[PDB]
Amino acid sequence: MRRVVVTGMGIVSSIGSNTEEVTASLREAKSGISRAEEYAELGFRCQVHGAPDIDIESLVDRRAMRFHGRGTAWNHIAMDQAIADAGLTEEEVSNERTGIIMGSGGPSTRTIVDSADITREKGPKRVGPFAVPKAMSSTASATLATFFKIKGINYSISSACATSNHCIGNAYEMIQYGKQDRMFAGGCEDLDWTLSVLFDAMGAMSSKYNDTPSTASRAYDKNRDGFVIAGGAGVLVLEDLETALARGAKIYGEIVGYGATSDGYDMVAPSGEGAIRCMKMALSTVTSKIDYINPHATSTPAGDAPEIEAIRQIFGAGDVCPPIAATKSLTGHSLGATGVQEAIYSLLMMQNNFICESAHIEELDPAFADMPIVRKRIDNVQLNTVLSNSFGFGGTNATLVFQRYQG
Amino acid sequence: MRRVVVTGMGIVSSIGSNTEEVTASLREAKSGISRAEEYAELGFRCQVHGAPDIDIESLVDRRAMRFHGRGTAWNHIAMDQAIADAGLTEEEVSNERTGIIMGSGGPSTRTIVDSADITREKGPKRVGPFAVPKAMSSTASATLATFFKIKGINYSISSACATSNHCIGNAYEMIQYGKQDRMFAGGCEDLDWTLSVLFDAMGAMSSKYNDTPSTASRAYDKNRDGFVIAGGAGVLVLEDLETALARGAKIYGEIVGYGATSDGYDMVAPSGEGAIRCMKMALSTVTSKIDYINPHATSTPAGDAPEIEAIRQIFGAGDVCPPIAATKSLTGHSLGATGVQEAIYSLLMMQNNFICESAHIEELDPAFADMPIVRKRIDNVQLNTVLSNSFGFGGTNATLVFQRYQG
Ligand SMILES: C=C1C[C@@]23C=CC(=O)[C@@](C)(CCC(=O)Nc4c(O)ccc(C(=O)O)c4O)[C@@H]2C[C@@H]1CC3
Ligand SMILES: C=C1C[C@@]23C=CC(=O)[C@@](C)(CCC(=O)Nc4c(O)ccc(C(=O)O)c4O)[C@@H]2C[C@@H]1CC3
Repeated sequence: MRRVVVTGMGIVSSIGSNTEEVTASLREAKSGISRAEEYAELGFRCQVHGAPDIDIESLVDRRAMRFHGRGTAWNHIAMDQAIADAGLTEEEVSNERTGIIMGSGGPSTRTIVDSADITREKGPKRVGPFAVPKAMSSTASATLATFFKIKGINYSISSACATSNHCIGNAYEMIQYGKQDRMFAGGCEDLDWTLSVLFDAMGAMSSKYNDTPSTASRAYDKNRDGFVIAGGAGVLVLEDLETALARGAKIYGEIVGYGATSDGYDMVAPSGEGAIRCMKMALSTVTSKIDYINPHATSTPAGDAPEIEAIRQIFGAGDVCPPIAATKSLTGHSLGATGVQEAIYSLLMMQNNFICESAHIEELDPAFADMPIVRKRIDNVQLNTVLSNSFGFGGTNATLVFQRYQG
Repeated sequence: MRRVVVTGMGIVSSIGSNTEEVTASLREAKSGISRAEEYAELGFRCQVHGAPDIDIESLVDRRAMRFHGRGTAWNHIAMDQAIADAGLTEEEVSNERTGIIMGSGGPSTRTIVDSADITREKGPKRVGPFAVPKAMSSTASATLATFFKIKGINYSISSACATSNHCIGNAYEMIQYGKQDRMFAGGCEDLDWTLSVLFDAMGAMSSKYNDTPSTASRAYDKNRDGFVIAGGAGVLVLEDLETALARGAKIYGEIVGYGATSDGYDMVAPSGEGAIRCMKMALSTVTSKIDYINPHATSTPAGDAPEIEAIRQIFGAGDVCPPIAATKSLTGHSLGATGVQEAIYSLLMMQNNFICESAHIEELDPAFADMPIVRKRIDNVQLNTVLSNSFGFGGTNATLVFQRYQG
């Protein structure tokens, strides 16, 4: 099986509109979370969100936008960034050996709702002719494959909050097994009340911190009370090692493990044992110690702990365990986009020799007092191997491991 | 790479609620298409649909239904059928070597719309706590993985109308490459005005035959005027050959090829050349002649022809070309569910030694007069190898080839 490397990255995030802005936010623990006044207007309990700040119309032209939801438009931007970063020619983007696996947690729920509303108010014709590619679950792959003239693999993986981790893993497999030489992988999510309300109604999102929105997302804090929802996108360019070397690619890291498992337990809560099996599977092909763990940790009361226990079972406790820092405390939870964004955060930390603070821990939950959760940024650290988990409703688990390429 | 066989099938279709009913419909060319009065009430142009007739509440209990949309409930039924057909024990369903890749074209659009409506009418809390797993794009895998206690792979592929063909293909790859020994693969789609209107607004669905609904879907007819939308589900049980043999499995067929490509051309129309490359890729590993082609052919004016041209380029014309019969003329177009349902139709035709009529051709489009489109059921035919295409918006292509297992 061939080796697979990351040669370009692109990102639209609550903590920055490119990798430079994101790096600065991670380094300085600058929260991306703000008050969502619209949610207050609609009567939500949770009134906080992690919103990108980026001018779409300046970066994607009107004709491309014809078939984009906001999430996939952010994905388009991230794709442009990743192609530029990688330095690809048009020929390298558009060829039979180059594909795309790009997903989202949901489609454009706003398109679905607006279409239903206008059907009832003004008639079906007034839905307009461009709604299907926004409303279908493949929207992220469909739009980008068409606009970037992708000729190889073209589909989306959907796995709720694991989505873009699986997208990367399956793209990794496609290259390992020789079917493709280059893949664009990642995903996106719109940020919209029509999705967010589904989580508010289940009591899944933070509401105790509405008066201090910036600190509402606080994985591992004793008084965490739900995740904070976010939108955005991320893209990695993946290539087989020989293809990358031959064209003088920048190598951000090598993908060296991937796990994917299923809990078979509860629809909306994790079992823990599925995560253990997932991490073991990702680690089974890894031959160095892990220097940093980017957990799934979303700041829910019932979510953060089973993952820590799974980590304990694999890695042990205290100094022997790798440092753990939950980036969702800064970024919120971008659902479909979170796996790829966390891969990018981890690869940027590797590049810049620091591990970010696990932010907004005002009082550590004592159940985690034995674990090396990062309370202050760690500088001048040589990260060679990093692990990132993502999990999703329906008991779906994905883990990726990336390594500094040294030959 | 290991060999992979189909050992069980399940289906909920506009042309039957199990494989027996479906076989009878195919044999007798009994249309599943009816008037959709609701679409007339809402002011649609198209007023026809392909609706399942099955009593969900009698087949899936209330607690399972908590997290099901209608599409995934139909998928649950099909899963139960496939497990029964395969004769699997509980242990064979729930184990680390057994996974699920199950998808839909969209999530429950009805859940999304109802939730938005009730938020605005009665408040966010009244959305209730069970909406996320219905509204997320992974709904088909999430629900079934949780209820059937799946422990291995768990995710959805989404690729619009190619969805369940890719789901089968990727499951096939997982087994070929040794990662899993058994997979449940397929998909589903709800049938609901909140999805169907998106296609009516683009003028994609048949409207000239509203007064004769049963014949509205008519692939290859000169006067075809759009597809006819449908809902339902299908599931295949896939196993590595040694696993199947060792337990005395029924073998419906062997998966012997899979292609997946991308047009990189137009959002909502096919290029043709992508389909050629897709079929060549599926055929590259096939060492017998094709005895039957189940086309994607949806009865659109601009869709049916580029596929026929691609078939011409690969297979030639007239007697040398394999017989072609478009099952969508009977079934309509179940979007996410159509790939797996067409695999099941093809495997049932193989089992029963007939090729169904390509229905509702009252006047053959002269552009296809050189092609062996089946005008009357062919009996007493030995099908050993069959090919099925599915394509989707966003230029996404998937082809599968199945073969009678003879050692
Ligand atoms: C049945 C319950 C109990 C309840 C109690 C405490 C909780 O923490 C939540 C809110 C979320 C559990 C969880 O982390 N799921 C969970 C999960 O398995 C996988 C992923 C995520 C994610 O956010 O990415 C996730 O969130 C659950 C969900 C629902 C309502 C309250
Ligand atoms: C820009 C146009 C021209 C127009 C003219 C004639 C047509 O036939 C349709 C309606 C559909 C083309 C098509 O088959 N797409 C198409 C496709 O590429 C892939 C899959 C399917 C499918 O149904 O599964 C499909 O339907 C197109 C779509 C849109 C409006 C009218």
